[PDB]
Amino acid sequence: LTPLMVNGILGESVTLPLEFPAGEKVNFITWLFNETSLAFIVPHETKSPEIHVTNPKQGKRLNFTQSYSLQLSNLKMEDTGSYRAQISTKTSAKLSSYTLRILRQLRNIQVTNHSQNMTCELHLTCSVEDADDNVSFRWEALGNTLSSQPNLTVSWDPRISSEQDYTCIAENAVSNLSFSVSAQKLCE
Amino acid sequence: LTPLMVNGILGESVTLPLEFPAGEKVNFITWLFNETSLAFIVPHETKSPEIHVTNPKQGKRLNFTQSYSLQLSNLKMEDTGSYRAQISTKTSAKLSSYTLRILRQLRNIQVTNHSQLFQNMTCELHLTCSVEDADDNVSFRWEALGNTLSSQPNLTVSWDPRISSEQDYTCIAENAVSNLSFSVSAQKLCE
Ligand SMILES: [Ca+2]
Repeated sequence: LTPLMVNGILGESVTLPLEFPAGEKVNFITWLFNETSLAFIVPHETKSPEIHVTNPKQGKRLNFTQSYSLQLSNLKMEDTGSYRAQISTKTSAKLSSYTLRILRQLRNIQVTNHSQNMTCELHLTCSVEDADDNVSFRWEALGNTLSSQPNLTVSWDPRISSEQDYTCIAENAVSNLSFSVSAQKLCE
Repeated sequence: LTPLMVNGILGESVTLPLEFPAGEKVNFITWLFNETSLAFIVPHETKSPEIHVTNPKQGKRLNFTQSYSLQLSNLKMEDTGSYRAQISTKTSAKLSSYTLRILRQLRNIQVTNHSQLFQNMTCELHLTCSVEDADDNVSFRWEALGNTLSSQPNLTVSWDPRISSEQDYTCIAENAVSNLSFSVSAQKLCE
């Protein structure tokens, strides 16, 4: 039961949906973050629950649902990490694990070229802003993948090359951008 | 940040002491074990504490001093690992880390004789010391007449009744938490 991978957007909010199977009576629930604890929760049927925030900082931007799912708002980079819900029953203490990732939304996708004759050879590079190591590019023509990197170099002959355009697609877990360029324009 | 290495003996107990306040005041304490939480403690300076244990695995085995120091009794191998105390002040949550290693007592020490079969009065002995199960952590040393003659299992001596006196070669095995000692006599081994 390895960690559920969830993606938060920098600046915005996110919920880690604490769930079951259960069956036995929950006595407590603890929300853990990395080495540390975030929140202690004594659930109650009749009453509101007693909630104890054990981690000052994060805690400012921290709330809980009717079901004790973690709600984290105005997400920061230092928010990334392993979150875990420990449902302390009377004979067991099972863990739900999440991996929270925080990424800026991709913006400003751009394409530049670097160079006649009858046969045209283009050197294309796709760039983006607010990238990370976990961005990923690919160049596509007619639904075919010419390249899986920001760099594409291809030959284009107006009179036998079947495609007429090249399209860069840049995406991460929360962004999907694309720019396309015209051989017939990039080759004079 | 350290953490503080602690040696528990299998089947015995061990506490883990806390350090505060040095200034701030604690609203709660959380004792953590590896991936999980063990206990939430809500102290009352003015009264008694509210101790919600969050991991029942540790049965009657888990306990807390008047000082909210964690104490585990009848330790098992499964207790090995990291314990952290999260002391929640208003403005932060500092951790006292511990790493608890569970060692077993040494049982059954043995000396074995790898000498030559027939002894020629000018007697030469190759002995070697053992413990029931060898661990990287076990340390041997031999002693005779107040002199330490080795710092490993093996011992080579020589002995001649005509000039050397009667004495016992004594192995001593030990690890962090315990020790044993067996002692053969030269007169016996050499005949
Ligand atoms: Ca709420």
